[PDB]
Amino acid sequence: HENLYFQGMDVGMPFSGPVSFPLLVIEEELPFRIHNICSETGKFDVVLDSITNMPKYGLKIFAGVRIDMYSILGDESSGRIYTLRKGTLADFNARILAYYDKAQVINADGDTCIKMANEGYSALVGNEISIGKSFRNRMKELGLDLPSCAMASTRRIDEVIEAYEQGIDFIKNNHERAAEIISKKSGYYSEEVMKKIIGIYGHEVTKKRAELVGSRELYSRVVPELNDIEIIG
Ligand SMILES: [Cl-]
Ligand SMILES: [Cl-]
Ligand SMILES: [Cl-]
Ligand SMILES: [Cl-]
Ligand SMILES: [Cl-]
Repeated sequence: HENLYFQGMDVGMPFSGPVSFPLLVIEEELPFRIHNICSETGKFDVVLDSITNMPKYGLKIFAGVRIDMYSILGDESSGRIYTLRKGTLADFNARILAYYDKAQVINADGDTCIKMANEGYSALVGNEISIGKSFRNRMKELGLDLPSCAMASTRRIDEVIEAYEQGIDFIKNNHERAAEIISKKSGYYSEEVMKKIIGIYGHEVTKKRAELVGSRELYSRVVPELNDIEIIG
């Protein structure tokens, strides 16, 4: 009974990306299959990823996720924002923020980001690198509180949304277990690191068209190919 998984609902997502975590934690209950695009290159029926990667997949966005994944270190009035390598969501976020902060972005690694922030510059890093000022909260200050992650397919897939909400509930109610599962499956985070940061994410799904359109518009500032991705709903 292999048709017990929904045929044509194969979902790809990066297992090291927090967008995946709600589906990782309840994988074994899901009525559809998930696949790690950090370790498999392929075509999938549904993709969950950073909105900034959506032009790679040629699918239609049907839902968004707000996730508080990044921290700002140091002094935002210093003229430089250090961040991670080019083309990461951290980089794209840093480039958006740099407009407002009147800064230049310097792509580096986590240790360099920490050091240069301590030297009086600023940095934008994942929370696994360092805790600092919430990037989610900085973008609220700027009126740019929009979902940076997306779900895409050829139509709205309610079963994937519903499962995702169930997984969000699992994380909220089971921080330790969720941290161990994510650490084991992700191949990226230690359990110790994940236990410290798991509560910050605050995953929240939106299906509101204007929020999806808004995030596409925002991120097209730095990924112009985004403007050609359609939103359904
Ligand atoms: Cl977000
Ligand atoms: Cl780089
Ligand atoms: Cl909604
Ligand atoms: Cl599209
Ligand atoms: Cl559209």
